Amino acid sequence: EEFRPEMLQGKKVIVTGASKGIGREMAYHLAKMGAHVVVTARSKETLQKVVSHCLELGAASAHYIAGTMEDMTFAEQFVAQAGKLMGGLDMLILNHITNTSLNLFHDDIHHVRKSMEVNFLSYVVLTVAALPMLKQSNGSIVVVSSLAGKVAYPMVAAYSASKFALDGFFSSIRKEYSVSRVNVSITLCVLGLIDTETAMKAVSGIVHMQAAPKEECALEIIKGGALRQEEVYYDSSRWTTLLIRNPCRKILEELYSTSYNMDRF
Amino acid sequence: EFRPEMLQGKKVIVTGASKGIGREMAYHLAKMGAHVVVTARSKETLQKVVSHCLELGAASAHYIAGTMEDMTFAEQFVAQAGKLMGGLDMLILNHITNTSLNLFHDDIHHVRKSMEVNFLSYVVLTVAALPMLKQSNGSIVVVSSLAGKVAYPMVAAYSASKFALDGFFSSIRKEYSVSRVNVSITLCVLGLIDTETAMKAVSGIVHMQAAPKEECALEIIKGGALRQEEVYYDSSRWTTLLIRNPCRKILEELYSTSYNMD
Ligand SMILES: NC(=O)c1ccc[n+]([C@@H]2O[C@H](COP(=O)([O-])OP(=O)(O)OC[C@H]3O[C@@H](n4cnc5c(N)ncnc54)[C@H](OP(=O)(O)O)[C@@H]3O)[C@@H](O)[C@H]2O)c1
Ligand SMILES: NC(=O)c1ccc[n+]([C@@H]2O[C@H](COP(=O)([O-])OP(=O)(O)OC[C@H]3O[C@@H](n4cnc5c(N)ncnc54)[C@H](OP(=O)(O)O)[C@@H]3O)[C@@H](O)[C@H]2O)c1
Ligand SMILES: CC(C)(O)c1cccn2c(C3(c4ccc(Cl)cc4)CC3)nnc12
Ligand SMILES: CC(C)(O)c1cccn2c(C3(c4ccc(Cl)cc4)CC3)nnc12
Repeated sequence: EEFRPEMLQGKKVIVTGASKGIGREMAYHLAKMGAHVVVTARSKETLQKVVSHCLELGAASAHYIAGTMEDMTFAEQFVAQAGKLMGGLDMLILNHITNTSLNLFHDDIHHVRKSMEVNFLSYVVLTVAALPMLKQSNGSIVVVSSLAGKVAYPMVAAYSASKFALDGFFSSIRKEYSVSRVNVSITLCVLGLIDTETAMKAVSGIVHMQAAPKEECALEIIKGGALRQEEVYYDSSRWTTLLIRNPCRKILEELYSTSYNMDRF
Repeated sequence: EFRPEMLQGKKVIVTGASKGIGREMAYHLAKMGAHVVVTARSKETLQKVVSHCLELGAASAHYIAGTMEDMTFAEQFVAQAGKLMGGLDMLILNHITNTSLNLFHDDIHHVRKSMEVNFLSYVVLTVAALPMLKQSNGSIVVVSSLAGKVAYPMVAAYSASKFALDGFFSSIRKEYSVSRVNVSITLCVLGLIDTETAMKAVSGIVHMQAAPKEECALEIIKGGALRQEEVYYDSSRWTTLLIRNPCRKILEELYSTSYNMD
């Protein structure tokens, strides 16, 4: 139950949206731990800089494959390519998101659809492609979410929708993996305000709250994934840690788990 | 306290109203003397509902058949329904893409179609209905599931869109509160209902007590009319007890102080 950096030594890990912010910080922590890494985002130049520094930090191997997660064909092929480079896969870290600003919802259906496609559907496409390799290694799926993916906030309607969707989908397949004895863990990471450049610019003059450090955030995600934890909670406030968990949800899920006859599947 | 006279002369849209809970809602609204415009894909099933809704005492009853896979249809339907009624007081979003209980393997088409029909069309229908609802200080009623609050196996794609329904509509409710838009949003969290499609879907997979569709449809309407944020409807006493998240509302209240909305 206690974490050690040696747990990630020689592990074959994918980090999406790893050119900046939390994703890059995760690549850096994995490198130091002596893991095999394959990073992705759209910018080739930004990913080149992460691979170079990953090798310097002591990564067992570091590679990149640039491309958009709007392209479900790219998302699918990226996983077959990344597992080929590493000789398999132990951990899939799903972190990328479509660029989003704090705004009231009026009529931007294109932004609602794009948020669902990039923040949620590509995650499903990446999971389908990664599952054969993860089944073989008894691996981990790590889903980076937000507090806006557990509670309601204004100015993020489309973003909150795609984040809530991740919880619904991945919590459902976790229950399916439990009964169909698929030894692949699913870690949902619920994150508060992080001091990344994009987030700090987004909240500027609108939201006034304490920002947690991105370096530590990235580590707590890796920690939970390695410990095969169902959910990881990371925020500045003490109060969030105290009230974010839903004890009644897990109790309800436990009572229903007895009633679902699936010995036909 | 709910009084059926609250729905008398009200201009109401019911999606997925050819059968199940949707049809039961149309029937309750008819008895209450409301103006109704029902939708689904089957013209014949809709015709039978419109006929019986006029018989029950609806102020008016109309139907517009079409698929909610088509965002152009979803947008135009609202405009057409509003023209038929001379406005809109209540938008009941109830339709879902046909879904069976199955383990997820690779059906991305079903994940995408569930998001499009079960969630995106609801957003498209809301955007089209908001000018009319702003004018009438109306209501949006979002029919969801326990599967939109807690996790269940065999319904991954369906759960995703119901969870998304919560995230989206709970977010715009907070936005409407600050931007003083007097349009209520009712999220209806339902258990197993004795509808034909649901009873066939759970057959031999999961047996538990099924709640009556007639009463279910009424509890949704009551919720919407009382402008309640959330409606909970299930058979089990243990579900009503554990389904609510008191800590979520507390957390939302504490964060509301950290932002400026002017
Ligand atoms: N920072 C916070 O305050 C905060 C709060 C709660 C939750 N989180 C969650 O944490 C995760 C990381 O956020 P972050 O703050 O680290 O973000 P960030 O610094 O803005 O980085 C976004 C990453 O995604 C990439 N990306 C953007 N558009 C993409 C697309 N179309 N396809 C593929 N990749 C794309 C970016 O690079 P390219 O543009 O080069 O592709 C970059 O690697 C997200 O899932 C976010 O929701 C963050
Ligand atoms: N019954 C339950 O056990 C249960 C449990 C939890 C939540 N709920 C929620 O309750 C609501 C109603 O469920 P129900 O059991 O009453 O369902 P139902 O009897 O299966 O009815 C579904 C309705 O939607 C229509 N529909 C289907 N596909 C459509 C499409 N592509 N475009 C437009 N309309 C479409 C159907 O008619 P056509 O085929 O003629 O188009 C029908 O009128 C749903 O939101 C469901 O999630 C039900
Ligand atoms: C990653 C992203 C989208 O750039 C981002 C930026 C800034 C804050 N973010 C948040 C929280 C939040 C805080 C306040 C409000 Cl009103 C809405 C949401 C939960 C902290 N989740 N994601 C983000
Ligand atoms: C509307 C639909 C899709 O036909 C439907 C049918 C039957 C039950 N439904 C449920 C619940 C449930 C119960 C058990 C499991 Cl394993 C999954 C989900 C919450 C009751 N939500 N929607 C439905």
